[PDB]
Amino acid sequence: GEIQWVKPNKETGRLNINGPTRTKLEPSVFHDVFEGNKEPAVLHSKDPRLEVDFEQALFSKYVGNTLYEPDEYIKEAALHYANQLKQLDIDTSQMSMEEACYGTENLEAIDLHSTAGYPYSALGIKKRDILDSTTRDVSKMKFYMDKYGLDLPYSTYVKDELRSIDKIKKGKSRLIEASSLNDSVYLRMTFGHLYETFHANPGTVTGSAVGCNPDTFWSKLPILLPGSLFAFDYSGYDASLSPVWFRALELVLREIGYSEEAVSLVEGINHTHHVYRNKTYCVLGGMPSGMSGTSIFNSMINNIIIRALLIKTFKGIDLDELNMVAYGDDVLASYPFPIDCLELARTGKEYGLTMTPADKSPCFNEVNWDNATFLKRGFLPDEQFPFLIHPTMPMKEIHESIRWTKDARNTQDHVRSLCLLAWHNGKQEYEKFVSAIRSVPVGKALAIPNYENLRRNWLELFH
RNA sequence: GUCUCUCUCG
RNA sequence: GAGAGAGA
Ligand SMILES: [Zn+2]
Repeated sequence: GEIQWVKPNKETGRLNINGPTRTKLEPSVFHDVFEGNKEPAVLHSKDPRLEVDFEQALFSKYVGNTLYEPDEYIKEAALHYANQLKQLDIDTSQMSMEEACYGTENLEAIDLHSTAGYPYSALGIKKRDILDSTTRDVSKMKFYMDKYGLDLPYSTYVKDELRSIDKIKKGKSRLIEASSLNDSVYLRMTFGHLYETFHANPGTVTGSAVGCNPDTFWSKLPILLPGSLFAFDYSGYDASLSPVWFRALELVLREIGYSEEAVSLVEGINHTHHVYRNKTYCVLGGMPSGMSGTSIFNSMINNIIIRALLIKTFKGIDLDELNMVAYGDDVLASYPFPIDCLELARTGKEYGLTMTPADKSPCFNEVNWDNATFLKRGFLPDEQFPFLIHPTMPMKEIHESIRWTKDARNTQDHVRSLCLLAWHNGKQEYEKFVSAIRSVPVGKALAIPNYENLRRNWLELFH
């Protein structure tokens, strides 16, 4: 992805889009019970902790574009992935506006608390003024679709969240690039049925884990990914995507039967305009972060990428023996023989992709079930039923979370949520966690899940 | 102040 | 109907 131009909003006529510049994050009553280094992300150019120019740090993720047109490898990769999707029998017909707004069994209703985006946000119109759960009204939505149309700019907000000290000094805050309600509705009508298929079928046929619940999904993954594992990290995946990957996605959507009218929406993703503060800017390439379908299309593009990388770097790859699941840029894959990701990464750099080792070291070391991570969780067989796999979240991450709060009124829910993640690390580590929580007065006031009930609730998910 | 999952409360 | 947490 590459910024093509930046203009004042005076010159483009776009409304200003401003988000909060003060963090809601404050130290919690556990701030000194646990160790951690993270602090709230920089939200303002005048943050005293910055050691670089903030806005330049924010937009450095757009590293440029390399390829624009699919080569032979990307074409074969796209066709192989699309052929695989055919068995799912995706409904390529347009989803009704009423389903698209108010939801189906496998597609959540449009959230009425998340932004309506441009221009409704700037004008002061919330979604509750357009959409109504009770009435399932689509009349006003049709009106506003006609009034403001489509290809509206993406509203850019900085995300208020914890970050490591290094990312605070270098201003590497993360951006939400929120699509207008009109484009969301339009994308959900065009692809809502494919979204349903993906949400209902996380696994190695979609090649996607969007919609999975890790508590149950983890036990399927060693069976879905037989053989030798491979995985790696991307640096700035979404923003590094060149236009070739959107051309490749068009190839996939066409081959599984989408109308040219539907396929034509992809160029509106490849080429997007954004408003941040009082400026408009054009981005060519790059996936917007707050678009309807960001995770799914990121995941689909990843399926094309891994296939293309394999057949370009190695001779004799049989793609039918590849198994992979992606959640956006996060990937876990397997193949009958070990795959050298040092070579995959070399090829990836030609495509404009920066790929680093999974274990965060400088060397591409072996990935196996004892060290693999997906969605930030490891894989730990249950000691009693070894076919049941615990998703393990490192206590370090849980420790970072519990030391801060955006509203100490919600301390109980926050601590409970963390306990539901923590117990998978085992009884000893969990009770150590609970003991520390209970070492301060507020901790003695909280209802904390008992390990045995947690484990028994989990086992019952498998019936 | 994006989506997915999970939990909690009327 | 409202709130939170984590992940991407
Ligand atoms: Zn443009």
